[PDB]
Amino acid sequence: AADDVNPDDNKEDFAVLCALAALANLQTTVPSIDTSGLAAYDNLQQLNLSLSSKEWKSLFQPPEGFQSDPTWRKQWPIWVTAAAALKAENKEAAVLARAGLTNAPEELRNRARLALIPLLAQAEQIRDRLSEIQKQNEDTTPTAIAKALNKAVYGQDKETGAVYNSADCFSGNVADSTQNSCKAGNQASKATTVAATIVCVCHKKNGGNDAANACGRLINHQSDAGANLATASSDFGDIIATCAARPPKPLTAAYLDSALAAVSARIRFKNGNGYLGKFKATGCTGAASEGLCVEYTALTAATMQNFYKIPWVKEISNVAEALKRTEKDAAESTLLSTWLKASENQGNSVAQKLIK
Ligand SMILES: *[C@@H]1O[C@H](CO)[C@@H](O[C@@H]2O[C@H](CO)[C@@H](O[C@@H]3O[C@H](CO[C@H]4O[C@H](CO)[C@@H](O)[C@H](O)[C@@H]4O)[C@@H](O)[C@H](O[C@H]4O[C@H](CO)[C@@H](O)[C@H](O)[C@@H]4O[C@H]4O[C@H](CO)[C@@H](O)[C@H](O)[C@@H]4O)[C@@H]3O)[C@H](O)[C@H]2NC(C)=O)[C@H](O)[C@H]1NC(C)=O
Ligand SMILES: *[C@H]1O[C@H](CO)[C@@H](O)[C@H](O)[C@H]1O
Repeated sequence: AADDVNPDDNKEDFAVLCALAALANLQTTVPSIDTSGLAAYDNLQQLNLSLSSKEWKSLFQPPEGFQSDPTWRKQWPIWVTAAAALKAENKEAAVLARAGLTNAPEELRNRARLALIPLLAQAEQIRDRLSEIQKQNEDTTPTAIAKALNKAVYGQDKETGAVYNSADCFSGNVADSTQNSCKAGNQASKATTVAATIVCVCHKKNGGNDAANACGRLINHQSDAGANLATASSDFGDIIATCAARPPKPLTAAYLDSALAAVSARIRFKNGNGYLGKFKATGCTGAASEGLCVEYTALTAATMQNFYKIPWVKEISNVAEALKRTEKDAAESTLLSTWLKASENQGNSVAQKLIK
């Protein structure tokens, strides 16, 4: 009976699946876009406006004659924000004091503003890139990642409180038979979550002839999954009780990518299908003489791309791609914000040069 599904026969598959199931109800930090440079640029805009003429200040859509000017259309929101911030009690005085322009003569105020022209031109592109980064990664959040991962593991699009529920773990709930429930990738795809995969790879069917403890001898199968997974929830609770995996914190794209690669390296192809978990004959029925597995119907090495279209695989891939971008953009934003704060310091120094 060595070719039958015996206890611990799916033990190593289960280790990988436990690592994936630990992505549920995840509370992770994400790489932060350092946007402190945006405030430094706003401070530079406020200095510039503070040093501007009464005619220019009185302007605060652009006025008639500049409504279609592309620079005014671009800058208007930035200028408006600077003007609004400067209206705050004592704000302008602080701006001018930080720049050494308190009670500055009119000639100095003018020369200082003009000296900011190339400074602001240099900072504009840096600030615009930082703002673009902020917008591009604004949906890479702990909440959105947790929801996507809970969709992957439990089929429940929620940030927390995700739990096993066959109605969500199997697409449209369990099928008429275990064999049909434990299929993914085909038209009638059912095992579309990590939890459904664990059920299919580890469950103890009722009726005898089961493969209890296939995923580990320390599982206490106190009940069973019923006939044709009708009561898989109780049995899943016992299986998952043995899993204590913890992903690295913060969660990284490299970790997720390696987890998915590991699964892909364990799927085995036979008779025109792919299988995760031990398969002997007929189907992934839960019977020890047939299989305790997911059948990736019609999956082949040449169609492996279709594995990555299975909902749980796609959800985790989406999270990994998003984190991949945000990791790089976060590292970029750190330098952009440092340069902008440096530009602010430079602008606060021009008065001392012009005076001397
Ligand atoms: C720091 O704060 C200062 C204010 O103290 C602010 O300066 C102002 O910047 C804007 C945007 O660059 C300047 O807008 C230009 O305005 C002139 C007309 O100037 C008159 O009217 C304004 C408004 O009343 C007065 O402030 C000014 O003193 C004058 O009386 C326009 O002619 C400019 O248009 C050119 O650039 C546009 C950019 O898109 C083009 O679309 C436009 O067609 C013009 O270029 C085109 O034609 C050119 C030939 O004329 C040609 O050379 C080009 O290649 C192209 O074909 C522009 O709208 C405004 O004048 C500035 N005001 C002062 C007092 O300096 C700074 O913007 C602010 N710094 C930052 C970083 O925000
Ligand atoms: C299922 O059938 C196999 C032989 O094909 C046997 O080893 C098992 O004991 C039975 O449950």
